[PDB]
Amino acid sequence: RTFFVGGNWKANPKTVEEAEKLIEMLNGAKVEGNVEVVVAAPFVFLPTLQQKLRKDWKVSAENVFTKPNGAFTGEVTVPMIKSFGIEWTILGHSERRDILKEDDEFLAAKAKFALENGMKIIYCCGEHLSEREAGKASEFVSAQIEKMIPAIPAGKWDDVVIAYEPIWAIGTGKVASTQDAQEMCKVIRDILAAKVGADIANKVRILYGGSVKPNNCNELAACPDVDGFLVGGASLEPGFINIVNSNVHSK
Amino acid sequence: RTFFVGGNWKANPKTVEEAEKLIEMLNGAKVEGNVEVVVAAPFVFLPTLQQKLRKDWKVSAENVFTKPNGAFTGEVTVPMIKSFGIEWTILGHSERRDILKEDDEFLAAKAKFALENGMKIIYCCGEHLSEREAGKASEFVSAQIEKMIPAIPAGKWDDVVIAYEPIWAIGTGKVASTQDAQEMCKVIRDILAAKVGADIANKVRILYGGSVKPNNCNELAACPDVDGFLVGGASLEPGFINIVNSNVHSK
Ligand code: NA
Ligand code: NA
Ligand code: NA
Ligand code: NA
Repeated sequence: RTFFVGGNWKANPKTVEEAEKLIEMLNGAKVEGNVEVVVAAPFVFLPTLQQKLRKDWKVSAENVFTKPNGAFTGEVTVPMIKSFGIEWTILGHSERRDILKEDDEFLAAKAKFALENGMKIIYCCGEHLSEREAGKASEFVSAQIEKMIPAIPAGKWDDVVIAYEPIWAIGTGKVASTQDAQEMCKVIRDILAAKVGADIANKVRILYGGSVKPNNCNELAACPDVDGFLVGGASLEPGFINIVNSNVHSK
Repeated sequence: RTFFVGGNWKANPKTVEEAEKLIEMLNGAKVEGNVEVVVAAPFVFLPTLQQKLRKDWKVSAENVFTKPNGAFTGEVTVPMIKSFGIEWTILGHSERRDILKEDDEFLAAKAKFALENGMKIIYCCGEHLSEREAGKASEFVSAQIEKMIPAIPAGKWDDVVIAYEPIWAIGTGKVASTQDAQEMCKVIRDILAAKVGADIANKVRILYGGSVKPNNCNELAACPDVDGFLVGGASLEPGFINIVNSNVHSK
């Protein structure tokens, strides 16, 4: 499976000038090994990112709606994104599930519509503190993946990437170890194998989407079931390149 | 009060090519009388709208978040919008209150942050079918406006426009008359007068945000307390210009 690194800028930077500076930085980075790099940015910066970003990397939206267009004030749709030539979106990020109240049925509908319309998706999942403390992480995560599975059309698993977020380690006072990341990526892979078969499970990139930095990316990349990263704050910094280049430690 | 017409494209059109065609159409329209025109479009089309739209009109976002930037995947913020030179946003549209579950506290926080950061806002309100049928429209609408009022900083009411949406007449099987529009715009004006004083109430543009078309804009514009429109589907059509030009019938 080709190592995969997505840079999620989240709601940053504040200005188009800063977005442009950051893109110029990314454009000059020397990538080593073999890695698929995707960069996700706020909607209003997507046109400039699409125009200016190095052509060997791909741009991603950070969310889309469930419909092609219509009476959905404030929402951006798959056709709009594709009209710029953008091929990816993130879906189901913990911040949207939590702050913006997106539920599993909404997210399944987005995955279905996105894929049926030629998009590739980075679909996020992961359990909260109480399920982690109860030792019920795999059950929680399995229920999420099981909502996702029926949305994937036949022949589209090549267009699906899954990101595991250890939400239990985000603003909770607990930290995730390298072994935690490996264990949950493997839990997801096994759920896929059981539910949709080994051939799909062996192809789907599963990413670690907890805290990824230059000081922990090499050890994380080396975990056998970690196929890359959905990077948060380091996406905005020169250390993003170290994370991209961690692929040489994954086999 | 200067007549005010906002064109809310909502989640339309599907493609940047269509957005550009529509802007070329708007650019050649002959406006009559005196009217302030604002055009709101999906986030990904805002840069091209800002670059290409006639300079005597202003661009608007259809929503913004409550914060300047941060861990809010999918969200667009006031600084991002302003970095393009965009001066307006819509807030609290019925579609966002309903479909995207935005509550009055979220919306008050957005109004406060937006105005404290130099934005102008079109703040939407309006009652649903049951409150309309119960004859409790003014109570419902007053509660909304009362949540809004504390968010407005001193000296910023010149940067506030309020749009009344008859949600009870949207997908319910009931239609709004011209007298309904007038009555609710007046209810809002009186709430302002009582709560923040006559000088503010006499300055604030209150718009009708129900169904506005070339066949009903002139009669609506003539209502004394209707100061313009937040236009839905006709924003995407040549009839938008008829609606802009209805200002000559308002006194
Ligand atoms: Na395929
Ligand atoms: Na690995
Ligand atoms: Na002022
Ligand atoms: Na009038």
